[PDB]
Amino acid sequence: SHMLVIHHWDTDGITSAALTIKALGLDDFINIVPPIGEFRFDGRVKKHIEEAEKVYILDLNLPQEVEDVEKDTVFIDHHLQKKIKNPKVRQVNPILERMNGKEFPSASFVVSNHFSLWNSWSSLGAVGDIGNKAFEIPKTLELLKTEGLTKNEALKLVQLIDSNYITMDRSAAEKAVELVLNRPLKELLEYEPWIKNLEEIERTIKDVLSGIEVKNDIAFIEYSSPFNIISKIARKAVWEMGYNGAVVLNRSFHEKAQLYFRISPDLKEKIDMEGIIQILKNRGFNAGGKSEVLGIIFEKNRIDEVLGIINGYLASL
Ligand SMILES: Nc1ncnc2c1ncn2[C@@H]1O[C@H](COP(=O)(O)O)[C@@H](O)[C@H]1O
Repeated sequence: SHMLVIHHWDTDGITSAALTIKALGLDDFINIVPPIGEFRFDGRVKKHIEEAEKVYILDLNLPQEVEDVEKDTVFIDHHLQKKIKNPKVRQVNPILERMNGKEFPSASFVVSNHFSLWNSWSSLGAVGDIGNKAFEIPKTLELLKTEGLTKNEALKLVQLIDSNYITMDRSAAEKAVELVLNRPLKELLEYEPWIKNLEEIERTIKDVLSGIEVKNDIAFIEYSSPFNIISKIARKAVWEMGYNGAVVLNRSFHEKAQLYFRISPDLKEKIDMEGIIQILKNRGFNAGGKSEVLGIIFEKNRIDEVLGIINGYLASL
């Protein structure tokens, strides 16, 4: 009786949701996100699934939860993940399907290719996942050009849209899909509620950047905060400050710990980020990522365990 669209909480997932909603010609939909930084379906998500008729899951590297879905489901993602056995799920992943993953930098590009619907939201998703490197793909700037948007304007839009999930606002992150659907991107650059979020986030990121240390050109950044800034801290440490690797640890993310391990393409060969994921998953950790980035949420008492595993690989550099 309803159309459900579960999607990631960042720009990549929010643009993917808008692209999916537009391509399907939906006039009656429910779009939700799982709890930020929990990487699992909670009660709220599970109830919507039972009520909805068809479900779309976008940019959510959590197959173990999709495996149990008893609805007709299309699962689109670009993370490195395991093949889903559930027959009710139609998995669309241009990594499992063996195709090149550099052709698909973000879920937005995967969704666009899936529906053959290319607009500026396609670009935003790419910028929200690989940042400035998305502009080295000609499709990005060209689509941004139609809407008369500059490089910086899209980078600013990623910060504004991301500002919702960083501030832990499930409702504002979900509503961002309606605003992208119903307002030009260049209008949302003026959207005051997002702007107010971003001012408080930059101010608090500077604090974490002040207490960073370094070894072997690897940045070790430890902090405690309820904001989900761990994604940007790892990027800022590697992408902007130029370090070869960043290990970011949040000790008090809402009664749980949170660690991120991002490397530069230079170390992408020397470090097997895929293997480190499997080792963490085998050990019962809620871990996922890509070939250059690591994300974990776990119990506070396993912080030393996690650090030992990663300092393990870091010791062979
Ligand atoms: N516990 C987890 N389970 C599955 N995927 C994760 C997890 N933690 C982080 N990720 C993914 O890792 C990617 C890298 O984060 P980021 O560098 O901020 O884009 C993100 O797209 C996350 O979705």
